[PDB]
Amino acid sequence: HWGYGKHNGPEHWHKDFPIAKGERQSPVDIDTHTAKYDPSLKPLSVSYDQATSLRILNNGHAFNVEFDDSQDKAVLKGGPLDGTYRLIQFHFHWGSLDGQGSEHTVDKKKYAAELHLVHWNTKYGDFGKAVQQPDGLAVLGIFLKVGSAKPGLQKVVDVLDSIKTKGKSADFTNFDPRGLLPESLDYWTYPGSLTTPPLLECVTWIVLKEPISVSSEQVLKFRKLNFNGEGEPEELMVDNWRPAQPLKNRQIKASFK
Ligand SMILES: Nc1cccc(-c2ccc(S(N)(=O)=O)cc2)c1
Ligand SMILES: Nc1cccc(-c2ccc(S(N)(=O)=O)cc2)c1
Ligand SMILES: [Zn+2]
Repeated sequence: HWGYGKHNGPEHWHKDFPIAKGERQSPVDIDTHTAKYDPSLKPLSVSYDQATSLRILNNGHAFNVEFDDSQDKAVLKGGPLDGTYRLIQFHFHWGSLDGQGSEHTVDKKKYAAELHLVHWNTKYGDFGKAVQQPDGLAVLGIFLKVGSAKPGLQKVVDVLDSIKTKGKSADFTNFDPRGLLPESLDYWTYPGSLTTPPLLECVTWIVLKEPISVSSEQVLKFRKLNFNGEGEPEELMVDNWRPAQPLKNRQIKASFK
């Protein structure tokens, strides 16, 4: 099926998912000089104190740290958003080399990786219903650069050997995603899509201006994961990013001057 190889990668997706060529596809390049400060945008409200992580899953495309989203426990509010969005999972996209890996770019700059914290609008009742709505999801995107280690990432890094291959999962309780955030919550925002099939146009993207730093050793461990299942030829899980898509009729707004 779809993936990130020569024969099933982003340039092929449109054949099964025609929305791939749609009017509000993600990711995009963030042209910092063209993005307009919007003084009406509110500070983001990230409320993760009551988060309940449950499990970590290798799904053959990335790994997901999954949360209990059966109550308002970890929520994103404010910013460009109307209402309350519940954290369901986070995952990353990363490269084979430090010079690539991010999905969004900033003045064409690629970062080593990009963290996506995925939230759904509670007015739609559950995640499956939310992805069918133009304002169904809010994804908080955070860039990763290689430098000093991120101590809050280490618990994630250390469990990866137990979920090496597609379909493997492991208990992953009491993980605090606040340890993955940068200091500043300054952001860019625009209407877009899921960045993998089914590529649904249901996402308010909120991309933080400040990257987090992770160590070379941390990202090297991401790169030891496998796209393949157990007992299949090893294909390293690297370069699981979609490149920038046309902005078309969209404006990127900045929360900051
Ligand atoms: N080589 C090969 C064999 C069988 C199926 C495929 C394949 C399957 C799905 C897609 S896609 N990206 O979903 O359109 C692209 C390629 C590719
Ligand atoms: N299979 C499936 C079903 C529903 C949603 C998704 C999904 C969710 C989030 C994202 S992303 N990478 O955060 O934009 C991409 C795809 C994937
Ligand atoms: Zn993602």
